[PDB]
Amino acid sequence: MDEKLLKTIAESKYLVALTGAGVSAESGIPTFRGKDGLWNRYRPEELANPQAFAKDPEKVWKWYAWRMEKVFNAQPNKAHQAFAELERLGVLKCLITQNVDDLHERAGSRNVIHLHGSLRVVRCTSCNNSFEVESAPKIPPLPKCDKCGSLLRPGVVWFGEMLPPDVLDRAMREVERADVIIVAGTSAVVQPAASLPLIVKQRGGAIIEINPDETPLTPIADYSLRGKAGEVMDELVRHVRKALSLKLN
Ligand SMILES: Nc1ncnc2c1ncn2[C@@H]1O[C@H](COP(=O)(O)OP(=O)(O)OC[C@H]2O[C@H](O)[C@H](O)[C@@H]2O)[C@@H](O)[C@H]1O
Ligand SMILES: [Zn+2]
Repeated sequence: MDEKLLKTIAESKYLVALTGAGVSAESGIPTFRGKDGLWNRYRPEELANPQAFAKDPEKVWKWYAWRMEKVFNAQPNKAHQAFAELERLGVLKCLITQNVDDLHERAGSRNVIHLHGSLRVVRCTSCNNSFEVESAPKIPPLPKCDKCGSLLRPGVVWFGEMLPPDVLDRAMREVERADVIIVAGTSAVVQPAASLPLIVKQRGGAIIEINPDETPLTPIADYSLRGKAGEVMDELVRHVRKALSLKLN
């Protein structure tokens, strides 16, 4: 939290952010990897891939319905609140997230790109049709599409599946013009999301990493803050807001 970092943020021309599961950990939602990560307790091979869904849609749906309830009942934390505020202040231009929760939105963030989909969305496996839900469905029975008599599935991106072209292209455009990118709460291993911060660096921008652990991105991060996103972002945005308020205008 040195003056150099604060200056980089407060004076940025087009700051964007990329967030991962770590930004929602302080909301009581576990992450995917690490200590008590979901992929350490559960097997992604039976829950997060098209083959697993086709093999046992009931098992996959029961798990996602559980995750949905957990997310819908959770509250945004200080990190989510801080990103929303950084956007309100006119500093953060776009928030790109790998998270399938809607905590960024519930905290007030407006320009959000969901690279991996959302637990709020459910769609048909047959016809190209989707819609959002207010609460989690009960499983069984299997959620069915009332547009062609087929199965509905969680509107999230599974391993091996292609991220929607329009979504990734938009995110790509955002990082192509960003001069600063805050990368918070992500392990930087899952592609193509992990490649986004590299674009910023290759084009001449700065990377500000926020994570209690070091990651594959750490070596090229201009700044790498070892701490929880809630604490770090709250302090960072408060200092940025203060700095901006001091400007003679
Ligand atoms: N309070 C916290 N504040 C900031 N970061 C934290 C916090 N707590 C944990 N982290 C960090 O969050 C990171 C989470 O890494 P992942 O669990 O791999 O989450 P993510 O990078 O978003 O996963 C990417 C993708 O893979 C999953 O299969 C899924 O599709 C997901 O979107 C870890 O590096 C971890 O150290
Ligand atoms: Zn359908």
